[PDB]
Amino acid sequence: MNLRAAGPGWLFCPADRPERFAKAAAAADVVILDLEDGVAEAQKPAARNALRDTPLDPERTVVRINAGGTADQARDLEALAGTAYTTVMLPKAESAAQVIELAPRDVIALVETARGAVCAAEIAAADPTVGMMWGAEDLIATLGGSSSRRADGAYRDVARHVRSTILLAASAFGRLALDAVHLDILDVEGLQEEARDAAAVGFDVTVCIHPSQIPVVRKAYRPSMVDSPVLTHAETMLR
Amino acid sequence: MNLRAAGPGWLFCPADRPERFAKAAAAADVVILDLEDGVAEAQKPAARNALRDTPLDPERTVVRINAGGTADQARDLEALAGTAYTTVMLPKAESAAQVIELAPRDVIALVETARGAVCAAEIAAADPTVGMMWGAEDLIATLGGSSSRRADGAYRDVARHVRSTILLAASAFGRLALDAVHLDILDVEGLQEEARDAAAVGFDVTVCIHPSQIPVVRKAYRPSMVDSPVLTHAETMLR
Amino acid sequence: MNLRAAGPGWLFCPADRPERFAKAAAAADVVILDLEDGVAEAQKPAARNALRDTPLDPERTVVRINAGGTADQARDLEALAGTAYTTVMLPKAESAAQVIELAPRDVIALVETARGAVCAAEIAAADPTVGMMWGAEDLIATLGGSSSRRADGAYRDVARHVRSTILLAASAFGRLALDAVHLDILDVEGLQEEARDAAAVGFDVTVCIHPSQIPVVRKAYRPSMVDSPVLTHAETMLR
Ligand SMILES: [Mg+2]
Ligand SMILES: [Mg+2]
Ligand SMILES: [Mg+2]
Repeated sequence: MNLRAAGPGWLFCPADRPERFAKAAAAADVVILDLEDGVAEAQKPAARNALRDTPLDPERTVVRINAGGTADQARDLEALAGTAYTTVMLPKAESAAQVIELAPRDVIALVETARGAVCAAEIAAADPTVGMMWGAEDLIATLGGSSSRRADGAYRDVARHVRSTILLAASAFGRLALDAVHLDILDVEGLQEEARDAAAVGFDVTVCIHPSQIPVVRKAYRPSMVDSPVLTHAETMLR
Repeated sequence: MNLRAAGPGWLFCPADRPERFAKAAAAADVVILDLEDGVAEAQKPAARNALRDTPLDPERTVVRINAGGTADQARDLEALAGTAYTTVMLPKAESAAQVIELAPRDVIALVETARGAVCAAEIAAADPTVGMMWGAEDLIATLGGSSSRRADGAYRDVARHVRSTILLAASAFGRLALDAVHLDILDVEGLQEEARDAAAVGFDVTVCIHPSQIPVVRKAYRPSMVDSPVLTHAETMLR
Repeated sequence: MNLRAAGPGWLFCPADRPERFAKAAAAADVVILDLEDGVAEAQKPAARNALRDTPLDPERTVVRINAGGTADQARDLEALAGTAYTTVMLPKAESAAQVIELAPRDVIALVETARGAVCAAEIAAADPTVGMMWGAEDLIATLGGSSSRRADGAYRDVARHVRSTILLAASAFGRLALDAVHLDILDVEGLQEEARDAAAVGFDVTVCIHPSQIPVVRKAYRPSMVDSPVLTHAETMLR
């Protein structure tokens, strides 16, 4: 896929909501049809049928499958066999081996556990990888913590650390870099601040969970002693 | 040991103060009997005798030995032979080899140097490791610096970086994660802030240097769009 | 070279300005004669001739060459053959191999790309390495970003992350640690804050781009429950 040619507004849509697929595609640059945490355990078989029955443009659609080693991932790959989709998102990505076993698909690795953070470079370097994303909430959950954000709304340090880790690992191997979802949908101010910062440090994408967030992300990724790299910054802004 | 079943308030007690061992055990969840920096060089032989003569519960007691390759560590392991203790804390932990040479003991690696930070994952993965701790002051000292904290009391960035490094490395290999001591004993407000943050990101323990800090830590580790990990956060709080 | 014995004020001087070499040497502790980004592409041959024609003290002078694999670096090493300089600075340093191929010269690796950050420990450990520096602007540029600093002037998180990475990697292998240039020359307050912090965490050097910054750096590297490392901090201050 030419995912880099699409804009920065990517949108999760649970795959057991086929009635919303067309609206998601209309709102977003890329749709992530979700078979993992956005779909209840009992609804995953229905989500797999909808995946086959209600196709979206495979050049602008990614499918988030279930974690490596799970029975659900096996059922997901069987369902995907009857689709035109070529790119999957791997949640709880924790090793190069988990990515490699998804070949010949293209893989966006979603790092959201301590093991994935420790192994981020190996995951990014794996041959099927085309992008890296991070997830603050599963990260904190699997660390045994209870909140990813400080009282003032900023991420706690370990989340900020993993965010930088994933940005560097993705960029070191020429992969797309995707920034974490902003869970507080009505907090447009906070999303605006995060997406502006993400654009400023070189993320390619901010992933959204609600279509109202897509215009905020698209606008944030547009701009408002000098050495050679500072001129590159100015040329990036013009672009 | 079932160190994870004990509470989060761990307390250093210098091993040349056997008159305080019982009070430390009464105040804390786990006692770290210290043969390293809490005991003056000339007092380490006396500390080793006290270690043998005044036993604490080996299921709730860790012994901090001296650094790898030192004559003091050799004397420590000889003294420990005449005790029931099974878990040691290794200061200036800098390689998997330093941990492995302490087998068959269980090892809590205290990372507090640049080399230890760079090798944190290898240290965490070593077979004897059961926990990781970090130390800001020895870290800054061995970097050649002069203070670990900013004017406003927050840790400087390299200390925050190592803290996250150790949390991730410990959690990636299922080890206990221990947060650094708060040296300003009377600064209860600052300890409260740090321990609340440590609990929120998934540290298991905040280590203390004064028994007055234990109630602050124990209280801080108790709690005051929703996806699956956010529900895990709420379940962790209830637990 | 005994670069560690020189003070902390290092100063870039473009090598096509030989009329300024003597003033740079008078102002700074160490001069970095620059064949890379400080010299326009068309002016690099003239800079190489000036490098040979206008010598500075090789015990207090480093030469920044061009990036590995470039034709310019090849021309730089040919020009350096007719000089007494023994230490080079490698920009966009990205692998141990790039450092090793500069043997038998001493190498200060300037890490300023995502790949260099991911490989910082391997770069620091390479046998020719004698120091590590980081560069925020090329880092942000090669990440595809557009600014290294927040609205309040602080570095964005990924720059802070790479700064700590380089400090730890340098110190883990006994290399000099050099902090990034402060591009806002007239912002003496901001330089003072950064250099004080750099000195406090154990950087050896803050690199400057204007001679007016050298006194600020030199002054900042002078100083204005207690365990063993806190006493080391106090002894470092007295020293
Ligand atoms: Mg998740
Ligand atoms: Mg220490
Ligand atoms: Mg540069």
